[PDB]
Amino acid sequence: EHIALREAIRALAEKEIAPYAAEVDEKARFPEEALAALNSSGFSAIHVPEEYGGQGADSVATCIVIEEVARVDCSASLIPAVNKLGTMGLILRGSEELKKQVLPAVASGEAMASYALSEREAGSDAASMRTRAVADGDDWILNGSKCWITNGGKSTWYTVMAVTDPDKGANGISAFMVHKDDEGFTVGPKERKLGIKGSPTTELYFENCRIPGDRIIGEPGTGFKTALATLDHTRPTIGAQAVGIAQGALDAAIAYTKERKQFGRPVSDNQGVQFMLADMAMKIEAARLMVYSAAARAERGGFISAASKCFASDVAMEVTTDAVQLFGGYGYTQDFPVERMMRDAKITQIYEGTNQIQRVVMSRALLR
Amino acid sequence: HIALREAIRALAEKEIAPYAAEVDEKARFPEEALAALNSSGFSAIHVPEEYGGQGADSVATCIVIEEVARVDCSASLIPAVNKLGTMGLILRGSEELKKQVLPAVASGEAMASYALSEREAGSDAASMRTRAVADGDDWILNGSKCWITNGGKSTWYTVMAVTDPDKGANGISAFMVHKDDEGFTVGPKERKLGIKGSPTTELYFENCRIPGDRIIGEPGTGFKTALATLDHTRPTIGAQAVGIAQGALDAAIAYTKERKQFGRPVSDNQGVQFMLADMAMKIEAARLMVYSAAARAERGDLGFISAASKCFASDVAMEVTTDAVQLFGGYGYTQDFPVERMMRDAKITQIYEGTNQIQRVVMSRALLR
Amino acid sequence: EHIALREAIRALAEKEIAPYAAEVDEKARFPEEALAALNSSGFSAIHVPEEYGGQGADSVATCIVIEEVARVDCSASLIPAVNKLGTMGLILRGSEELKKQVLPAVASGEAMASYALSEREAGSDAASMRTRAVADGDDWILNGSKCWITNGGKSTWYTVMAVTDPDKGANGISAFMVHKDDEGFTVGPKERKLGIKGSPTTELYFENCRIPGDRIIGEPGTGFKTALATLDHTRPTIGAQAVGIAQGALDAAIAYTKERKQFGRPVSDNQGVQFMLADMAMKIEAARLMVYSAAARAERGGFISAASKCFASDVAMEVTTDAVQLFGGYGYTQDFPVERMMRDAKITQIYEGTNQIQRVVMSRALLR
Amino acid sequence: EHIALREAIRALAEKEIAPYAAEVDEKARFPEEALAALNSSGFSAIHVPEEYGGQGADSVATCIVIEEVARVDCSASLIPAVNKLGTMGLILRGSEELKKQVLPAVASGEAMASYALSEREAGSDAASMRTRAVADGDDWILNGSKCWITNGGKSTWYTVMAVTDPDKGANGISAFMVHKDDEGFTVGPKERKLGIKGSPTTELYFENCRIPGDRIIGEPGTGFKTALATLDHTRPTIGAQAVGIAQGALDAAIAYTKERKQFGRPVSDNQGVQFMLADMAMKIEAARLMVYSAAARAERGLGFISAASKCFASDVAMEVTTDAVQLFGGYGYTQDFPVERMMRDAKITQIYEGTNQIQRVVMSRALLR
Ligand SMILES: Cc1cc2c(cc1C)N(C[C@H](O)[C@H](O)[C@H](O)COP(=O)(O)OP(=O)(O)OC[C@H]1O[C@@H](n3cnc4c(N)ncnc43)[C@H](O)[C@@H]1O)c1[nH]c(=O)[nH]c(=O)c1N2
Ligand SMILES: Cc1cc2c(cc1C)N(C[C@H](O)[C@H](O)[C@H](O)COP(=O)(O)OP(=O)(O)OC[C@H]1O[C@@H](n3cnc4c(N)ncnc43)[C@H](O)[C@@H]1O)c1[nH]c(=O)[nH]c(=O)c1N2
Ligand SMILES: Cc1cc2c(cc1C)N(C[C@H](O)[C@H](O)[C@H](O)COP(=O)(O)OP(=O)(O)OC[C@H]1O[C@@H](n3cnc4c(N)ncnc43)[C@H](O)[C@@H]1O)c1[nH]c(=O)[nH]c(=O)c1N2
Ligand SMILES: Cc1cc2c(cc1C)N(C[C@H](O)[C@H](O)[C@H](O)COP(=O)(O)OP(=O)(O)OC[C@H]1O[C@@H](n3cnc4c(N)ncnc43)[C@H](O)[C@@H]1O)c1[nH]c(=O)[nH]c(=O)c1N2
Repeated sequence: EHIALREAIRALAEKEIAPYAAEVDEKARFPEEALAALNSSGFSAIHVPEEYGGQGADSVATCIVIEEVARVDCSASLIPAVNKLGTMGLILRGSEELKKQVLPAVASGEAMASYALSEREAGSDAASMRTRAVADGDDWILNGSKCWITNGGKSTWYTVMAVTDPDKGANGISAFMVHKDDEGFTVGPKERKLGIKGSPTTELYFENCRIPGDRIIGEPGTGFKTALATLDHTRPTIGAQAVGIAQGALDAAIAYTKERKQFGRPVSDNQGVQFMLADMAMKIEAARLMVYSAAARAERGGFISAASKCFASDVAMEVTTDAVQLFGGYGYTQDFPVERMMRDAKITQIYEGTNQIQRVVMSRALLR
Repeated sequence: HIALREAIRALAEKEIAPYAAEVDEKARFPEEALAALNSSGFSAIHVPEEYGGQGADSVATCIVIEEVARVDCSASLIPAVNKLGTMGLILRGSEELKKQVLPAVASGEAMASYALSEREAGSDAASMRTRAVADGDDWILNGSKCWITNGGKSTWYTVMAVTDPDKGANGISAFMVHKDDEGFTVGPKERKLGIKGSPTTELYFENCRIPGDRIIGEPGTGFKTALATLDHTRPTIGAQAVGIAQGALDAAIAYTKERKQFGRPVSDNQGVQFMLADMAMKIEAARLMVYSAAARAERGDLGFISAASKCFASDVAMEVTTDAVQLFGGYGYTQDFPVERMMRDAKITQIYEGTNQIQRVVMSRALLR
Repeated sequence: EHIALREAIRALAEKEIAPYAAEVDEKARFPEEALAALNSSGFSAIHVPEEYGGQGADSVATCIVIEEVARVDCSASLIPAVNKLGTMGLILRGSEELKKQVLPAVASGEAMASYALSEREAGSDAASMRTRAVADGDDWILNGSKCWITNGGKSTWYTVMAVTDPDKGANGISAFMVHKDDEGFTVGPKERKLGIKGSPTTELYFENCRIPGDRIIGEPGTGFKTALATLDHTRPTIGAQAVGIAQGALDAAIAYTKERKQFGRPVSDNQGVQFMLADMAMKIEAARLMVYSAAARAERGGFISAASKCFASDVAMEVTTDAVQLFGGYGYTQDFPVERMMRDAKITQIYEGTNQIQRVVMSRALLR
Repeated sequence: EHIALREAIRALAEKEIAPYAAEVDEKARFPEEALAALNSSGFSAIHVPEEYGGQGADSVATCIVIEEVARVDCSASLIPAVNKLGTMGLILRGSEELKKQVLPAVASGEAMASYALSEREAGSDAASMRTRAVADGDDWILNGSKCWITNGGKSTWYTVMAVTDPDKGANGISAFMVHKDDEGFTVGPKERKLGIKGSPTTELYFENCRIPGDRIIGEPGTGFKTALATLDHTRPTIGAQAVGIAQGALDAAIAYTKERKQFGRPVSDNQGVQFMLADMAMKIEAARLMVYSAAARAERGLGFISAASKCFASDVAMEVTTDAVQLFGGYGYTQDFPVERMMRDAKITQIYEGTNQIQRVVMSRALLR
C-alpha cells in the first residue's frame, strides 16, 4: 500500500511541483503551486490522526511523502515536514481541547504549522533559551524572540517554547500554541540563504503576547521533554528529505550522463563515472532503509533516529556534490537542477539537530 | 528472529569464541565451532524442509552467519559456504540429485564447497579451463580449481567446467562432485592475511568420472546458475561483514570505557565518541540493507541490491575494524586482543564472492539499463 | 622574498578586495574594485616576462598571488589566474612580433586576457572542437563559437583554438590571438552560476572574423599541443586558488568557533570540532605544498600538475563544506562568507579539466 | 645530493634488504641482514652529527633513508628510525661528556639505540609514568618497568624516562642513558603483533638499576620537556616510513595490475582501477612533500607541521595499502605477495610516536592558540 502511495505522490510531484522548483529557488519565493497541490490532494499533513479529519498515515508513509516531494523541490517538502514538526508536540502531549482548535485545520490544508524553539543564543544548546512565559490570571504572557523559524510568516499556528521557571533550567520550559493573529506576535524578516531559498526563514517577536490558558501543551515545565519527544518522531523525516534530494540528484545524473557524449561515447560509458553512480545509489538505498526503520521504530515506541538523520544527510551531501560533478560545466549552472540540489542538501546536516549533535546523541546511547 | 538471534549468539559466545584466537594463530580448522553448529542444527538452516532441513528464511540464515562472524569469521564460513556450495543445486537441480546431496548437508553430516575459480579465471570466471566431457552415461572431469573455501573438509562440491569451449559462457556446466569420486584430489592450502583457519585449497580433477545425474540443470547453463547463486548469496557475505564489524565495535565500546588515560576513560573524549558513533551508524545501515537484499532474494532486480549490500557492508567492516584496532591503541596491534584478527578477516569480505569493483560493475549496469 | 610578497598581496586583498566580495557575489557583478587595485599595484599579471614590462615573477610567486586573492574573493582571483591562462600559450610558443602586441598591455594592467578552448560539444573532449579557421590571402577567417569563457566581455585579448585541417584530428588545430575589436567577433550572454558569480562566463561568436596572418600562435597544426602545454603551466594555479578558498574558509571557521558559545563554552572547545579543524588545516597544508612543488617543477621544465590541481580542489570542497557546518545556522546564510566559499570551491573541481580528466592524466603517467 | 642519496639507499635496500622482508615477517625474526648492510654501508644512523663521527646528514636525507628502507621492509626501517628516536633527546639536550660516550658507537654502527618512555598505564598519558629514579650520592637508582620498546633486546643504549620527583607532575620527570650491561636492567618478552612482526617490541625491567650521575640528559625534571622536543624532530620520520610503505604498495600494484589479465586485457585497463591508482599516487606525493617540509623546518628552528606530516602520511599509507591488497584480488590476500604485510605494517604508523588522535589534539591546540 506504500507502493501505491509512492506512485500517487510521485505523479503529483512531477506534474504539479517539479516545474516550479527552479523559480521557487531563483526568486526566493514561497512554493505556492506546491502548497495548492499538496492541500487539494490531502498530502500536506498525512500524519494528522483521523480523529481530527487527518489521513492518520503511518510514519513510513509520512517519510515517503516528504522524500518524494524533496526529490523535486526541497523547499516544498518543508510543507509536510514542518507541518509534522509544528504539530508533533501537540499531538503527543496536548489536550483534546487544544488539539481540536489546531489539528483539523492542519489536516484539511487550511493552516500550516511552524516550530519555534531556537534563538540567536540558543541553537544546539536549546535549553539556554531566553523567551519567557508568565502566567497572568487565566492567560500566559509571552515575551522574547525566536529565529530560524521555517515557514515563519506563512504558518497559522506556532508551537513555541518558553521559560516559565528560570530556576528549574531544562525542567522550567513550557510549550505553547501561538496563533499568527495573536496580539504582540510579529514575524521578522526572512534570512538570505545558501539553499531552500523559497522556504521563508524568519525571526519572531513576542512583546507582551497574551494567549489563553488552554494554549499550553502538557504541564508547565514539561516543554523541553516535549521538544526532545518531538525530535525523536521527526528526525527521520529530515533523513527522508535528504534521501529524496539525493535520489533526485542521482536520477538527474543518470539521465544526463547517458545522453551527454564526449570522446564519441556517453560519459556514462566511462568506468570512473559508472563507479561513482554505483556509490551514489548504494549509499542512497542504505540511507533510505535506515530512515524507514527509524520511522517504524518511532511509531511503535535516540540512537536509530539520530543515525538515520545523520547518515542520510551526510549521504545527500556527497551524492549532490557528485551529481554537480557528473554534469561537468552545465552542473555548475542554474540551467540544470543539481546545483540547487547541492545547496539544498547542506541544510539537512544542520537543522533538526546538527550532525555533530546527532553524534553526541548516538555516542551517549552506545556508552550509557 | 529475536529468539533466533539470542540462541545463535549464546552458542557463538559459549562454544565458538573461546577457540577463535587459536583457530587463527595455528591456522587450523574451527572444529569446535563445526561440532557445535552441526549438533545444534545451525550449520545449514537454509536447506528446504523437504530434504530434512530447517527451511529457514534467508534473513534468518543471514543472522546466523552474522552472529558467528561476530566472534570467528573462519567459523562463519561453515554456514556461509554450506549455502554457497548448495544454492545452485537448490535453484536448478533435479529432485533426483537434490535428494542425494541436501539431506547430508541438512543434517550436519556433510559440508559443501563451491568450486568456480581458477588461477586464470577469477573475476573473469567464464574464461575457466576445467573441462567436462560426456562418456556414455557419465562425465569425465579434467582440470583444476583454486581458492576453494573448506576444500579438504567438504564432502560435496559444486564444480563448474566447460562442456563446450565454442559456446563461451553458454558452454559452461555445473556438477555435484563427491570427495570419494576417483581422480578427484585436494591440493595445498593458501597462506593468508586472515580467515587463517578456513582451508583455502586447490582441487585437481584427473580423469574424474562421475554419473550423468551429477549435472545440475541443462548442459551449458552452469554460468547462468553461478550468476543466480551469487544473487542469493552475496547478502550472506554482507551479513558476515556486518557481524565482524559488530564484534569489533562491541570490543571497542567495552575497552574504551575501561581503559583510562589523563584521569578518565578514553571513551570520555569527544573524538573517540564520534568515531564510535560513526562505526555504529554505518554498521546499522549495512545490516538493514543486508536483510532487505536477503528478503528480496527469497521473494523473487536482486542484482543491484545484492551487490550493493555485499559491497557496502564489506566497505563498512574494513573501515570499522581499522578504527577498532585504533581505539585499543598499542594493545589493538597485539594478538592479546581480537580486533587485530577482525581487521585481517574484514579484508576478505571486499574480495570474495565478487570483488567490490565487480560489485560496482553489476550495480552500475543495473542503473544504466 | 615570497614572505614579503605574501604580506603585500594579503594586505592588498584584505583592504581593497575583501570588502566587495559579498556584493560581487550577491549582485553577480564584475569585481571592478579588485581589478583597479590589482592593476595599479601591479598584481594583475606578475607572470608576464620583464622583456614586455612585466614583473617576470617565478611560478610559485604567481600561485601565492592567486591563492591570497582567492582567500577573500574567488571571482577576483580569476583576474590574475585567467590573465595567466589566456597568455601562457602565447608566451610559450608565440612569435616575438605577436607577443609585443599583446603582453605589454597585460603586464601594465591595460588589458585582460581570456582563453577560449571549449564549445558546447567539446568540453573534456576538446580535440573534437568545431570552430574553424581558413587562410584567405595574408589573413585567417574564423567561423564558429566557444562557450564557458571566463572574463568574456571584459578581456581585450582572447587565445582561441580552431580547426585548420579537419582531416588531421588533434594535429589539425591551431591557436590564434583575437582582439575584442576584431570585426565579426561578438560576445554572448553570461551564464547563471552556482558560484564565482561575479566572474563573467560567456559564449563567443566568430562570423567571418578576419584577422591578420601574424595572429597565429606557433605553426599551423600545433594548437592542441599548445593547449596541453598551457594546462601544464596553469593547472597548479587552480590548485593555488582552491588552497586560497580553503584557507579563507578555515580562517573564518577558527575565528567564529572561538567566539560562538553554546553549553557555556566556545563551540571550538568540543573535541569533535577540534579534530575537524585539525583535518581541514592538515589537508590544506598538504595541498599547498604539492601546488608549489608542481609550480616549481613546471617552471624548471603531467602527473604532478594534475595531482596538485585534483588534490587541492578535492580538499577545498571538503574544507568549505565543513566550514559552513561549523558556523551552524549562520553558515547557511549570506551574512557570513563560508556559504559563498563553498559554492566557489565547487568550480575548482571542474574547470581547467575536471578532476576525472585529471585522474585520466595521472593514471596514464603511472601506467606508461 | 638527494637524488644520489635516494639512488644509493634504494639500490642497497633492493639488494640487501628486500629479499629477506617476507621471512623477517613470516618468522617474526629480527632483520639481521638489513642491520648488517645498513651498518657497513654507513646508513644506520646518518643523523648523528659529524662531531661524533656521524655522517651529519640533514633531516630530509634522514627521512629519505627511512622512507626507502620502509618501502621494502618496515621492520628494517625501524633500525634508523629508532636509532634516531633513541638518540635525539640526548643530541638536543645532553652534555658533551655524555654524547661522546653514546654517539660514536651509534654513528659507526657498533650500537643500536632505543627509546623507553611508555608503560602499561602510561601510553598517550606518558606524564603519568611510574618508573622512578632515586639519587644515591652521585648515582641514580632506577626501579620500574617499560613496555612497547622497539628493538629492545637488540639495542645497546636506551634513553629512559623516569620520575625523579613524584610531586612535580610532568616537571618531575628526567631522562637517562641506560646501557644494556648496567646491573639490574633486564629485557622482557616480545609482543605478538599485527605487523612489523620482525621488529622486537619488549618490556624492560629496572631492579635497583644503579647508573652513574653523568647518565642524566639535561637538568633533573626536564625529561618530559625533552620527550616533547624529541617528537618534534622524529614525528616526520614516521611520516616518512608511512610514505615508503605506501610507495612500495603502489609500485607493487602498478607492476601487478599491468600484468594480470582478465576479460582479455590487463586489469589496469579498467578505469576504476586507473582512478584508484591515481588516488594512491596523488596522496602519497602530498604526504611525501609535507614530511620533507616538516623535516626541513625541524632542522632550521613546529608543533603543527610535525603532527600534520605524521598523521596525514600514516592515514595515507593505511588507505593505500588497503587498496593495494584489493588491486591484487585473491593473490593480494596471500603471503605469496608483499601487499598483505605492507597493509599490516601501515597500521602501526597511525599508532606509535603519538596516536593520530593525539596528533589532532596537537594540531588543533596550535590552531586555536
Ligand atoms: C534554514 C534553517 C531552518 C531552520 C533552522 C536553521 C536553519 C539554518 N533551525 C535552527 C537549527 O535547529 C539550528 O541552526 C541548529 O540547532 C544549530 O544551532 P546554531 O545555528 O545556533 O549553531 P550552533 O552555534 O549550535 O553550532 C555551531 C557549531 O558547533 C557545533 N557544536 C555545538 N555544540 C556542540 C557540541 N556539544 N559538540 C560538538 N559540536 C558542537 C555545531 O554542530 C555547529 O557545527 C530551526 N529552529 C527552529 O526552532 N525552527 C525551525 O523551523 C528551524 N528551521
Ligand atoms: C564557470 C566555468 C568557467 C570555465 C569553464 C567552465 C565553467 C563551468 N571552462 C570549461 C571547462 O573546462 C569544462 O566545463 C570542462 O572541460 C568539462 O567540460 P564539460 O563541461 O563539457 O563536461 P563534460 O561533458 O566533458 O563532462 C561531463 C562529466 O563526464 C566526465 N567525463 C568526461 N570524459 C570522461 C572520461 N574520459 N573519463 C571519465 N570521466 C569523464 C567529466 O569528468 C564530467 O564529470 C572553460 N573553458 C574555456 O575554454 N575557457 C574558460 O575560460 C573556461 N572557464
Ligand atoms: C580466501 C579466498 C576464498 C575464496 C576466494 C578467494 C579467496 C582469496 N574465491 C575466489 C574469489 O572469488 C576471487 O579471488 C575473486 O573473484 C577475484 O578473482 P582474482 O583473485 O583472480 O582477482 P582478479 O585478477 O580478477 O582481480 C584483480 C583486481 O582487478 C580488479 N578487476 C578485475 N576485473 C575488473 C573489471 N572488469 N573492472 C574493474 N576492476 C576489475 C579486481 O576487482 C581486483 O581489484 C573463491 N572462489 C571459488 O570458486 N570458491 C571459493 O570458495 C572461493 N573462496
Ligand atoms: C609496536 C609498538 C612499538 C612502539 C610503541 C607501540 C607499539 C604498539 N610505543 C608505544 C606507543 O607510543 C603507544 O602505544 C601509544 O602512545 C598509545 O598508547 P597506548 O597504547 O597506551 O594507548 P592509549 O590507551 O593511550 O590509547 C587508546 C586509544 O585512546 C585514544 N586516546 C587517548 N587519549 C586521548 C585523548 N586525550 N583524546 C582523544 N583520544 C585519545 C588513543 O588515540 C587510542 O585511540 C613505543 N613507546 C616507547 O616508549 N618506545 C617505543 O619504542 C615504542 N614503540
